[PDB]
Amino acid sequence: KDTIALVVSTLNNPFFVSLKDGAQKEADKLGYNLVVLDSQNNPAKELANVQDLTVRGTKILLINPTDSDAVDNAVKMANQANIPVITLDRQATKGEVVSHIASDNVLGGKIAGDYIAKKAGEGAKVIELQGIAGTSAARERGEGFQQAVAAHKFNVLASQPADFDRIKGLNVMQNLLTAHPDVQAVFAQNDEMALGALRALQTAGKSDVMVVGFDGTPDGEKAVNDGKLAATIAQLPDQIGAKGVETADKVLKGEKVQAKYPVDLKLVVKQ
Ligand SMILES: O[C@@H]1[C@H](O)[C@H](O)CO[C@H]1O
Repeated sequence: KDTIALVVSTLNNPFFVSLKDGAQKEADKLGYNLVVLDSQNNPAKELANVQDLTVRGTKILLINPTDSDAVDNAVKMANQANIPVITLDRQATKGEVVSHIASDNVLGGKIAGDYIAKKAGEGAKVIELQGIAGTSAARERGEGFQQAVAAHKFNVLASQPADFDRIKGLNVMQNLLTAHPDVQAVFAQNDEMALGALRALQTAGKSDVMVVGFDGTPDGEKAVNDGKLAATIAQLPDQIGAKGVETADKVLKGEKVQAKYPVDLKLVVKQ
């Protein structure tokens, strides 16, 4: 059994657990051995993970960068060891990558901003909780969101990173609420931060604020159905992991693949 390795940015996020299960289920199906390594949002740890795999008989490296610019060293190391690299969910700015599989994050941010304008109205006062700064996902969602801003003349009271983390998303929202109690809507770049923000508005008695997340995880989807979360942009993590293993199979077979494989997004609301 050829071994395929999956280096995921973190496992302390439901989105990445689903991504891992999708890859795992497809690996079982195609008869591969899947090794899963966790970088814990640490580029130094990612590098150590990749260096350890290049001598384990790893045939293909599926990688979710902790940082789109910093991952280039790990990619170049996989290149040196003649191990083809496929990026999942986030890009590698440089380094030789056979294929990239991800959602259209620029579209995702605009759609998020457009839904806010539809509910909170044009010229609405918003706060944006951003993801991990150096990743392509956060960067692109912000750009897409900046398009809805200009178009809907939104007044952005504040925009700040909460690192795709639920607890950080809670503390950052907590701190911003004290300074900006007039907030009407919040765009949270993932469901974890969106759920943290919700808890902050809860602790503050500020139930009037409209929160839009991203991912459509089990928790994110439930909060929308319970009426707490206004909407989330559903991604298909399991299919990104599966498509990644599927593509790793073709490369090993000698079949050429596309340099990019998009995955569908879907606005999620109650009913
Ligand atoms: O797309 C992924 C998911 O949104 C995850 O929740 C955080 O990292 C992003 O890159």
